[PDB]
Amino acid sequence: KRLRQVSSLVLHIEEAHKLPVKHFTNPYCNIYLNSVQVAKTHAREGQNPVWSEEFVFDDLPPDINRFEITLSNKTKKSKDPDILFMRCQLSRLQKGHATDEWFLLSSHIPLKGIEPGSLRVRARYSMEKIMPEEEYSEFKELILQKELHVVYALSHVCGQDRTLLASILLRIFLHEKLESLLLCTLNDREISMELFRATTLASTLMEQYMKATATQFVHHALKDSILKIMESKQSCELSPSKLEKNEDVNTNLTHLLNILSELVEKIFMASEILPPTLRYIYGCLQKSVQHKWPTNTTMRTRVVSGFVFLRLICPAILNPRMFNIISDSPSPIAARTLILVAKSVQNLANLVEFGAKEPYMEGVNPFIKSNKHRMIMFLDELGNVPTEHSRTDLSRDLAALHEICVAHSDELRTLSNERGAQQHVLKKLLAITELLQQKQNQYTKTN
Repeated sequence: KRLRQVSSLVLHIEEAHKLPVKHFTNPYCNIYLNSVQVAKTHAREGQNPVWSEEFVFDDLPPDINRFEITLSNKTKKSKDPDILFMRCQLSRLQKGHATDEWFLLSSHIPLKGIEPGSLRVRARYSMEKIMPEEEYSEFKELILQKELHVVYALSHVCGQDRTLLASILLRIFLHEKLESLLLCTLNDREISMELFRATTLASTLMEQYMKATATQFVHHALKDSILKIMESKQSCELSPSKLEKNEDVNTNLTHLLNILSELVEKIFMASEILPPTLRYIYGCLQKSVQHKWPTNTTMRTRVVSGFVFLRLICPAILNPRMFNIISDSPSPIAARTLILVAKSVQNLANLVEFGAKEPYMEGVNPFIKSNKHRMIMFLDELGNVPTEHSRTDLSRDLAALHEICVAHSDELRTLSNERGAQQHVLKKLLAITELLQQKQNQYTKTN
């Protein structure tokens, strides 16, 4: 077919400085593409507000030549007034480079000697050139190769592009139903050179994959339990320094044990909702750990609970707002009980009982001790699994990956000149990358 031309504008509204006090008490921003409003920020405090809000405008129509920002005042005395504004032509934005500048503000109204102030905006105006998908065929075949040599090299060359490369690679392997090959091989290599407590490519791939595949396991296991804790008024406090007097610490500990027992049972039963691919990846984690440490017979449960509980379940109990569990913030009593439940679930997932560092928590130890074997059995059965699939814009993501190859070509060249089994494929990757660039030039030359 023909070349795809995709325009995008990312805007970061950071803060404003010395807004006129005579007109601003709760300033907020209106964002326009040309003169058409497309978004707005929240209302912030005072004359020097800080927003730090990001806006992504993908697939810009070809007639967008600028973005404008208008600063209004959120008030109830009248309709919100349009006070100040700036404008920025897209022609001043270097394509692909993220700019960071303060803009002197203009006015919709006479200011009569009052200084307008400034507005700090970060802006990235990008242009993607995407060939038809068939042109990336050989490129795609080299990436989906079974030993992932190109994947290894791309992780080594991307220092700060950890999250972007992971996002693009994850969507590509998901599109090709090969997310198991990607995640299992990288997790196995990660265990082979040691765990997982470092922010590696394997950890952020598992984090992105689990945020996309385990959302309804978390809901089915935690929503009902946390809802009951949200409307509750019975305390679970055990620290004698935080106990308002006339409180029986034994009723509080009894209530905590009833909460933990019902929630732990709910987690064990909601396990059936986990998708089989994620469970298969958990079993591969267990096999890789068993290969490396056949003597650490406890490690096979440690490696799984670190993802299921330490990274997924326990932070969802602590911060249930960021997981679409509950929109309303917890009560101070509900927050305290949630923290106590999370600490207990964490220690149970680690197969350890509270110690002399938390002497007030020893009342949960009998519950933890009697459930440790249930937790071991729960995790071993988790990985006990030996079109409706999630797709993406394949050509777009392949084009984005090729751009990363082009920008890191010389460091990938250093990589191809090292001894190992990855040598030939990295040489092919370089040849394919230059060929794709030559052909992108041909599409651009013929309009």
